[PDB]
Amino acid sequence: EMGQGLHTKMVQVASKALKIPISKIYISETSTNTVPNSSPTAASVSTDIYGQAVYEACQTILKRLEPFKKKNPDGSWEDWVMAAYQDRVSLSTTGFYRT
Amino acid sequence: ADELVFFVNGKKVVEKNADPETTLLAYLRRKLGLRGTKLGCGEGGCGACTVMLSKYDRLQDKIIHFSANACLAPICTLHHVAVTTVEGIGSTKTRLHPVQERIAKSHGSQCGFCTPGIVMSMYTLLRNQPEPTVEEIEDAFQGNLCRCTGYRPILQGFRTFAKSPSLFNPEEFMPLDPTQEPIFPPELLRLKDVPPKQLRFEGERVTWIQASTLKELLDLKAQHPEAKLVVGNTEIGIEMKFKNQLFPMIICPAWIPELNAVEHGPEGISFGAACALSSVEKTLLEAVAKLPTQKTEVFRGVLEQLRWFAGKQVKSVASLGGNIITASPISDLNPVFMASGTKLTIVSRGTRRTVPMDHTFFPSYRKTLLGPEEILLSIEIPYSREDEFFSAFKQASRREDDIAKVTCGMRVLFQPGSMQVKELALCYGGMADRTISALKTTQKQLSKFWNEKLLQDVCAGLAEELSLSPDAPGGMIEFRRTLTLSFFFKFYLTVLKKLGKDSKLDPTYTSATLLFQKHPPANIQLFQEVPNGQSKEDTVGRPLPHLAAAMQASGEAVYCDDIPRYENELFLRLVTSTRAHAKIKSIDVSEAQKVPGFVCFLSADDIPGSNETGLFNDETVFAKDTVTCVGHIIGAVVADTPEHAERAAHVVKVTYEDLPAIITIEDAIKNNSFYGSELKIEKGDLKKGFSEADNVVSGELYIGGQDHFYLETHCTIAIPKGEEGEMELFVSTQNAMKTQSFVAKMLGVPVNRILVRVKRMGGGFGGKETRSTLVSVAVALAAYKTGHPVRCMLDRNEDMLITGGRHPFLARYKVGFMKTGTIVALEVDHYSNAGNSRDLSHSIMERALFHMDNCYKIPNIRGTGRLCKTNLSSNTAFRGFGGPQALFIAENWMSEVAVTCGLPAEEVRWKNMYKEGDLTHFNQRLEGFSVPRCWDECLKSSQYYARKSEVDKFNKENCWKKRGLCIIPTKFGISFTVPFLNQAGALIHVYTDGSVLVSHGGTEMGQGLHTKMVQVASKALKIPISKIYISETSTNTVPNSSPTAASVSTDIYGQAVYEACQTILKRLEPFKKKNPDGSWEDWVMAAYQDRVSLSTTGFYRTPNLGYSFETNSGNAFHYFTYGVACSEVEIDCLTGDHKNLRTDIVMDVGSSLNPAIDIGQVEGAFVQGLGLFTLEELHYSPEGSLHTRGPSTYKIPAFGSIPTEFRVSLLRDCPNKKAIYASKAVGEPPLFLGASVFFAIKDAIRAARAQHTNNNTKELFRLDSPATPEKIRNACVDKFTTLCVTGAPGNCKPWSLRV
Amino acid sequence: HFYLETHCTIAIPKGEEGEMELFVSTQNAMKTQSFVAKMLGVPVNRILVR
Amino acid sequence: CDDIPRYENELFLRLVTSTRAHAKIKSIDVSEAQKVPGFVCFLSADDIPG
Ligand SMILES: Cc1cc2nc3c(=O)[nH]c(=O)nc-3n(C[C@H](O)[C@H](O)[C@H](O)COP(=O)(O)OP(=O)(O)OC[C@H]3O[C@@H](n4cnc5c(N)ncnc54)[C@H](O)[C@@H]3O)c2cc1C
Ligand SMILES: Nc1nc2c(c(=O)[nH]1)N[C@H]1C(S)=C(S)[C@@H](COP(=O)(O)O)O[C@H]1N2
Ligand SMILES: CC(C)(C)COc1ccc(-n2cc(C(=O)O)cn2)cc1C#N
Ligand code: MOS
Ligand code: MOS
Ligand code: FES
Ligand code: FES
Ligand SMILES: [Ca+2]
Ligand SMILES: [Ca+2]
Repeated sequence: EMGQGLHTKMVQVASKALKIPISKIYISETSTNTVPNSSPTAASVSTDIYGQAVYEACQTILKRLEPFKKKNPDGSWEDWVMAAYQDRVSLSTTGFYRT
Repeated sequence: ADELVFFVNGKKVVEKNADPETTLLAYLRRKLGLRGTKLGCGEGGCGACTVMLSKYDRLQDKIIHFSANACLAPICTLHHVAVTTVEGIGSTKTRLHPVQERIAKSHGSQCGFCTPGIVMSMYTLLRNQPEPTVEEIEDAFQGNLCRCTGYRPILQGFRTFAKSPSLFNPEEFMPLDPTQEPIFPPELLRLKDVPPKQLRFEGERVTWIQASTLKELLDLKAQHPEAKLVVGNTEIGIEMKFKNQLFPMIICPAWIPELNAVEHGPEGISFGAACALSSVEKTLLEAVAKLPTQKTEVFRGVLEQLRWFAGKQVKSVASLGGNIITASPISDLNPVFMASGTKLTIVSRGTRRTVPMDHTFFPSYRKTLLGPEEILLSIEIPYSREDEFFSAFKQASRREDDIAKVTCGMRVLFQPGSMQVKELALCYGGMADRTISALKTTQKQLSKFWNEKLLQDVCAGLAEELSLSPDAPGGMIEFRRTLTLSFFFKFYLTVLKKLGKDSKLDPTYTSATLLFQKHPPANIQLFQEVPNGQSKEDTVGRPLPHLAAAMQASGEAVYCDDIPRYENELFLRLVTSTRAHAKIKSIDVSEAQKVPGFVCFLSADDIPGSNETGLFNDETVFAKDTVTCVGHIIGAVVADTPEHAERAAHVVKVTYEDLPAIITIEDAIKNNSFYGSELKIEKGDLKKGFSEADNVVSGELYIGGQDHFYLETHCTIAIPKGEEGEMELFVSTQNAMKTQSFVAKMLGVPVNRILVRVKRMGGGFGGKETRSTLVSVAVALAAYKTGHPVRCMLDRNEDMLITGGRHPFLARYKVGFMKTGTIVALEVDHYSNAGNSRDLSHSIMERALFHMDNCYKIPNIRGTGRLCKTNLSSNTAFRGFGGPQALFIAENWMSEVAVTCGLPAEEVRWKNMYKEGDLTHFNQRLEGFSVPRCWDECLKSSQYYARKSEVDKFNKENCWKKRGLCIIPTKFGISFTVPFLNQAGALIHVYTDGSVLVSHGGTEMGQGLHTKMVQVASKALKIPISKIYISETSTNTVPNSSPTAASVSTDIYGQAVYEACQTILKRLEPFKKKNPDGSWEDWVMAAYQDRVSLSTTGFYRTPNLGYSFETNSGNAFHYFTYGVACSEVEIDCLTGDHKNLRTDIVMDVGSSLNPAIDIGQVEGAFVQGLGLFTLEELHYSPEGSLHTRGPSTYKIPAFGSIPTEFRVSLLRDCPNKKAIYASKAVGEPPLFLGASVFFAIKDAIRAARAQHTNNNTKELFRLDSPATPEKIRNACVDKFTTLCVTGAPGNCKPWSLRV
Repeated sequence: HFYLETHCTIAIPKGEEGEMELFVSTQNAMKTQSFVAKMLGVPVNRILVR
Repeated sequence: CDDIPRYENELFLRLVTSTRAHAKIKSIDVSEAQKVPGFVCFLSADDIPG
């Protein structure tokens, strides 16, 4: 983030893909021990590429949660997440994109 | 005066404003940035703060080197002294010193927190003696404690300095070359030619005067009689730090030549009052070697005591005058000086006098007959005369560095060439509020002869004269009275022997006159070599040393408090309850606010989110309205320095209104105070089982608790960012996930705002599985409220009081069996003391019930469990998690079954043992049950049967010493009792240079988890470990991690890492095929160039788990880890002390991923178990206040506590298809094997009772854990225990008695 | 460029295995990481850029 | 970046740069710099380990 609002846009994207309020999503920083071998933030394509990587990661999360959603349709995002955790389903994933 | 000048690692330090209260440890860590030296207790008993001191000794015209505890050394005593710390002898950045290389390569370092201190103790020895003997090496560590290793590897590695594959190769060790050691600072050698001058140092509250001459000292004392003298500061330091004392003016007379002079006169040897105990010891040793035996009786007595006096660090700084004048009731020297009439030369300005020490020198508690203006100048220890004999004995809880329970000096002078008493002096410590003489008793023997009648008369006299009220401080009334008589008996027999000329005494009584004698050590480790064709780069199965061992030996390894503080970082001190149960009527901070640097007092009302915390929302972050245990956290003080925070907190005034309290398990049962309902496992037909039984035995058993005593106490640093409630914390914890959620809950912010980072812990053992949050959440609140980073590291006494420990257990059992020894029925009701919150107590009781069978098949069985809710700090997880307690109870009744049946214990155990395929009491099938193999191999390698004969023979030839032998098996169910916690995640990144960064949910606490994970990743990826790295554990790399516990970390994280590696290999495949002859680096860059992600997660879930106590069905565990241990001991039937002669262990860890680490886990766990069952004991007042809050009173195993012959073998060819690379969890399983020592002891006790107690070969006497010297001695009932009695002795016989 | 905030770096040496953690005002954490590792002569996995 | 608090032992660096467009460095003298209070050290090419 250098003022262009990249993190803001990524939160907006993650919120739309996950179908939950932005209030439940947060981006703290950029670090080499979380996402390695990153290209420099430049060429105006950050929203383009990271937005896609965030989208994919979000899709993987939704897939892992689906069984629990279908199992409890009227529940909340919180219920599904806790159910998945207790059913020992990973709630962590990577996302990647290539133009 | 003002300027303090000294050197640290060759570098000159000029302190223009030295504060007398500043210790060397604080100065090193906070002012010089040398954090290699650690704080482990602050009371001189752990040696974690050990450093070396060097100085030019004018009286000897020589450079002397000695060790010292930096936590008790005032920097003001160091003018012109050269300090050497761990960083001063070597490092991984430059080159490791041989001492550091050997402890690292020999696997003598696990968590590493004690390593620098032990490194410096060894280093100091070598600077004094480059070629030490094995005995000198062991003795160098009388003052160093290690909780992880079991000590064996440290001693075995250092033993190379003296004069099946192997865990290490001595041949690769760099030789020691003293010519390459750092030189003594040239500048200091110049200053030696400059006559000393009086110095004055001014601190915040204290004024220190370093007196240079005797005249100055005397003038100062005349002008300031109240001024406290300080030499070693091993008493004053304790008084200032722990006793809320403050001495505004101190005078250090250490430099004065008359106070350091040694003179050999016609009547004895004189020592200046400032002489260190180590100097006295050296001088006396030389005297004993040069003078006739008949003249060194007293010297010999002094040496015997000095042998068990603290450790090398304390003895090298502790002065003679300090011990005599402190006049503590338990001084080990005053009884000797008093009994021998040691001459004391006392002086003041214008006056001089010499008086022999007698019973009058100590008027009352902590007082001597010195005038306020007088000082002790010198002491003359007398030569013994003809017909004069002396003895000195000491008995405590642990042999090394312990406080005397009873200590004595005894002298007898006979008429020329006769056995007729002319003079008799029996002086004791630990039997009153001062050193005393049994005058009334001894006076009656003058002119009497040394015979049986005298022995009887003296014992009855002592029993009457040295009485103790039931409320005597320190308790153990029966044990102490028995020691007073027992010591005399030993003296009596010793004198008969000495009178016997020799230049008779019943042969079976001789050993009673022998002083403790060390036996040569012998260690053997057997393990399996890896397959002949295995690549050198594949380290799985190899004894690869802990990856951080070298940095831990060099003091470069960073632990929480070692992290530098921000310039605006504040300190937090917890304010805790002093009442067990009461209402908080009011809190006054008026006084605290006056302390300099005070920032604020925080309490429940300051919490922005919720004050409800704990695993079961059972607790408060800060007490509200009421306190429920001594130590209950009420609030916290934040200040600019740790000292100011402590002083301010100490003056916070809380007004209470006591409420009825429930402390003990007995109290809880009586008041029906439990957490939840009864837990129970029942199988078979009990009613029927007891009906078929030939014999039935029922009883009660108790096992005391245990303090984790991780060398590094709890610690947290909280950094508030000031944005969106963000906070980053550095914490010494095994549970980053709960730390994160608990902090977020208290703050009232989303969990995604909190980052918890764990580098490593200097020990955890379960004590950091949950209780670390008590500090973390408090520190987080302080950071939130102030907006400043804040930190808090607990002092040992705070830690032991507040954080909880192992659960004490009370058991009521009833077992039915056949004359053959076969068990047919068993009922066991368990009760644990859980404390003021649930925490992990329920799961712990679950695991206990899961192991009430140990390795025996019981057709009909019923086990219940209840958690007692009491007003004591909440107890938690401790290596074993309830298993050790249940296993101990099991073995106890199993030992009673054998005795009752009159059959060999091992025979009875073997026939009741499970067999391959059997189902446990909770109905899980036992597949790959290896106990039989471990059992047979152990019996064989330990030569059990042959030694069983040696033991019997020894017992026939010895009346006051007995030996015991016992072989015990064990099985431990592997997996968290909570099914969903058996999950693990990993995150792996491969950078463009090919280097790999691995991250996983597990934390390092010294068990070598990261090392094993690196070994795993290296094998899976087929690349050298040199290209893989694990930096830390963090909640933003791997989320929702289970705590590093249940011994399954290697199992689950190994699988998660393995999976992540497979994904990486899959992605690199295309490029490997395109360029087959390329390097790992080539393929990685090609992948990157082709835009293939080199980052991935890994995850694992332990399959088919889920037991139910309702239906007694479902798999509780994934598999079991097994082992067997045989231990032999020797007990002193007269004192309670004992030797761990030999232990042989056969453990099944499947195909070990790293035999060095696993053997280390076996030895380490075994020693902690040994501690639990035989040495460690926590004492509480009736009102629930913990008495034992430091190493001085809580005795964990010491270097000298381990079995002299220590053999460990890893079962060969026993792969475990249930875990990563066929390995097995090893963390907790071996701990219970420590019970083999407990039962060997009970075996020895039975031999002693058969000798002097009853004749009933089937008698079943109760022996609770821990089997301490008190319990061992009291159990050895004899004419001495009988004379002392305890309640209504020969004193009160009832008027009538039913016929 | 005249970015209101000029170039800035904070480097924290850990003292273990060449480890270093840096807080940097940069659009290129990757090159910052490799360049620092290259200068120091340590593997890239030892350097953390935030 | 600079708003991040400094550690109590945190030091400060100031770059020493060329005042010439193209030239040979004949010699560097820090004798005067060493006199400034708080001076810790001057770093140059030879100090680079990698
Ligand atoms: C870990 C540890 C283990 C210990 N173990 C033992 C033990 O096993 N047995 C035992 O008996 N003690 C033990 N101690 C107590 C202590 O080490 C001894 O009492 C020691 O000799 C104290 O001497 P010091 O020089 O450090 O005294 P300091 O603390 O420097 O002084 C003690 C007192 O003596 C006075 N004093 C000193 N010199 C003179 C003098 N010349 N004239 C008049 N007054 C003087 C002081 O004013 C002060 O009251 C232990 C202490 C620690 C910290
Ligand atoms: N040196 C050391 N070893 C240790 C500990 C420790 O704190 N220090 N904790 C123990 C406990 S209580 C457990 S549950 C495990 C955790 O490790 P693991 O699952 O990786 O084997 O190691 C054991 N071994
Ligand atoms: C209800 C809730 C999940 C909070 C309980 O939390 C726990 C319950 C049991 C255990 N635990 C089972 C073993 C063992 O079986 O060895 C060791 N630890 C850990 C936690 C944690 N954190
Ligand atoms: O690509 Mo923009 O950083 S010129
Ligand atoms: O599971 Mo260990 O932390 S008692
Ligand atoms: S911290 Fe100094 S002896 Fe423990
Ligand atoms: S290695 Fe010694 S206490 Fe941990
Ligand atoms: Ca604890
Ligand atoms: Ca509890």
